Amino acid sequence: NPFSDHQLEYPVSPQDMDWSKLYPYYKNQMTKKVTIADIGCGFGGLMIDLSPAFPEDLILGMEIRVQVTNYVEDRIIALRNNTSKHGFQNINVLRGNAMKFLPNFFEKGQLSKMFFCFPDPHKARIITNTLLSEYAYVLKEGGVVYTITDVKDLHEWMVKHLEEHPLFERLSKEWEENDECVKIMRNATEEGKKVERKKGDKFVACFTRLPTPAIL
Ligand SMILES: C[S@@+](CC[C@H](N)C(=O)[O-])C[C@H]1O[C@@H](n2cnc3c(N)ncnc32)[C@H](O)[C@@H]1O
Repeated sequence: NPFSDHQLEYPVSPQDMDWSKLYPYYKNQMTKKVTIADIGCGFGGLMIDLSPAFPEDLILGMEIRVQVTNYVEDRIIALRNNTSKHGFQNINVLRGNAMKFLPNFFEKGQLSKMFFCFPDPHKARIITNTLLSEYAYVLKEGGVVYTITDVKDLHEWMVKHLEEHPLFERLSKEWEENDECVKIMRNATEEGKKVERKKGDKFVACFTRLPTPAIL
C-alpha cells in the first residue's frame, strides 16, 4: 500500500541532456554522472566548497533565477581558469525549477546526495509527498538529503514531511556531528554567512533514502 508510488510498472527515464557541455573534462562519451545536487544553490558557495572535498563526484547546482545562474557560470569558469588541471572541473550550475519533476533531469537512483541549503520559506505545482517521492526516485537507496535553515517554521515543516514519507529516515545528531557535509553546509553559502552575522540559529536535519521494499 504505502509504497505503491515506488513500486512501478512504468518507471520514467530522464529527458535528453548534453552533460558534456557542463563537464567537458569528463568527455571521453561521458565518464561520470552527476551524483551530488545542490537544490536552489543561489550563488554557488556550497558547490565551491564541496568541489575539493569530493574530487571524484560531479556536483550540480540548480537555480531557478537566470540572473543568478548566469553569474554562477562566470564564477566557476573563473575558478577553473585561475586553477591544477582538475580544479572546479567537477562543478557546474543549471537553470531549473527543482519542483518541476526532477526525474526529467536524473536517472533513478542516480544521486547520492541532495542539499537544500537555506531554502526560501506553489506556481508550477503544490508541494506534497509526491515531491518528496520524486526526490526519492532520483536518490539512491542509502543516499542522503541534507537540510539547513534559520527559519524554525521552515525547519519543522521540512522535518514533518520528510518523516511522514515512508522512504526517508532521520539521521541522528551523532551522525550529523561526525559528517563532513554537515560541517561544510553550515557556512559555505552567502546566506549561511549572513545568518551567523545576524546571530541567528541554524536548524539542521538529514534523512537517509530508505531502500524500497522488494516487489519482484
Ligand atoms: C534563500 S536562497 C538560498 C541560496 C543558497 N542555497 C544559500 O544557502 O545561500 C534559495 C535559492 O533557491 C532558489 N530557488 C527558489 N525556488 C527554487 C526552485 N523551485 N528550484 C530551483 N531553485 C529555486 C532561489 O533563486 C534562491 O536563490
